Amino acid sequence: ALTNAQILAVIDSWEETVGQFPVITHHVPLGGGLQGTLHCYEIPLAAPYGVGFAKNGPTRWQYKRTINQVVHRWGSHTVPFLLEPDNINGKTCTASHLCHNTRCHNPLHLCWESLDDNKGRNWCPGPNGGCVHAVVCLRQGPLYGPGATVAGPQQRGSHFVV
Amino acid sequence: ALTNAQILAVIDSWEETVGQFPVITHHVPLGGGLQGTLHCYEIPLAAPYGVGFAKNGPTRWQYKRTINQVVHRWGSHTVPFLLEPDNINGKTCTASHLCHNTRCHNPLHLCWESLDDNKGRNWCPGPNGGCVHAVVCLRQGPLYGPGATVAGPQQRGSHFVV
DNA sequence: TTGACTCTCTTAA
DNA sequence: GAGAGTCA
DNA sequence: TTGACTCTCTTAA
DNA sequence: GAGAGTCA
Ligand SMILES: [Mn+2]
Ligand SMILES: [Mn+2]
Ligand SMILES: [Zn+2]
Ligand SMILES: [Zn+2]
Ligand SMILES: [Zn+2]
Ligand SMILES: [Zn+2]
Repeated sequence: ALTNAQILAVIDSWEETVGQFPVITHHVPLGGGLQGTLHCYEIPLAAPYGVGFAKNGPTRWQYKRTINQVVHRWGSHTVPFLLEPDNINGKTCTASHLCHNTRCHNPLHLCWESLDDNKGRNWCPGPNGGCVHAVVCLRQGPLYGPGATVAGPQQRGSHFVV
Repeated sequence: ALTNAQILAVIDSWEETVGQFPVITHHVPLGGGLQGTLHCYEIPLAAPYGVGFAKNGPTRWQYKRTINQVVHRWGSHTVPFLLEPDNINGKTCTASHLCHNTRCHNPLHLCWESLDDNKGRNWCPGPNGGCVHAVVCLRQGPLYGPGATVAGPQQRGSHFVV
């Protein structure tokens, strides 16, 4: 199996390639009526994507390296976390975009957490709006807000109490 | 069935049957260090469930009625909303548990909203902790909190900025 | 060894 | 969070 | 007509 | 949010 040195070499090659991705400046809500700036390193929309990268789904990619004649492959956003525990509280760790921009591979925009923690960031009020995530959000979640509920709780008769 | 009268009759028979489900009291976090009380009307764990009800999944049920000699069937939590639009902004409307208790069929604990709005209530701080849902939450979402993130944003080299 | 495609799977609403 | 079919 | 089961599907992380 | 196969 791959040694610590070899894993570090994979992480270094990945950072070197992703660093050359187009860097896109995005203005984003931080919460509390404030605006901030994130710099996303975005994988191209179509091939070629960069050395070692290939698209396996509409917004899914993989990173591949061949070491000592053995092909190794990882989810494209998982590479920064190859030296980290891969589960916690009995839940699989997932790459989680703090910038909510799937094409971005900036490791400063990623964290490594359960799928539930990951999803929940979609509704976070943001780092200036009351975020309580221990690994703080970089921005207000895209789905934060009052929502668009069509109908609320209601009854026709008198069979129920809240 | 097609007629408003037939729909109201479906809603009324559904409410009468559900009104006979056992009422279970649940004490719940509201946010802000406060606690409240909900009264859930819980479908039985095993057959028989009640007139018109049958289980199609571990925590999925359907309500069925014969109208004009034809069988009509609905997801068991959708019946209160049969007179409401079934989509919003091009997204399917879903029955959404404000009590986060799938067996509960209390319509005073249900709303009708997109799957995204529905999911997002899992992380809401709650009605006394800052909920901004226009149709207000009845409790703090069960997944609200700091999370259990294993690793935060990081880079080995100097190629990235936030 | 490498790129560019292909397929199906996980989770919890 | 859903829809629909098989049996009795 | 009603009940009690079976199966697969949707969505967006 | 994932893993793995095929072909050249
Ligand atoms: Mn995410
Ligand atoms: Mn829900
Ligand atoms: Zn980014
Ligand atoms: Zn947050
Ligand atoms: Zn309830
Ligand atoms: Zn809320």
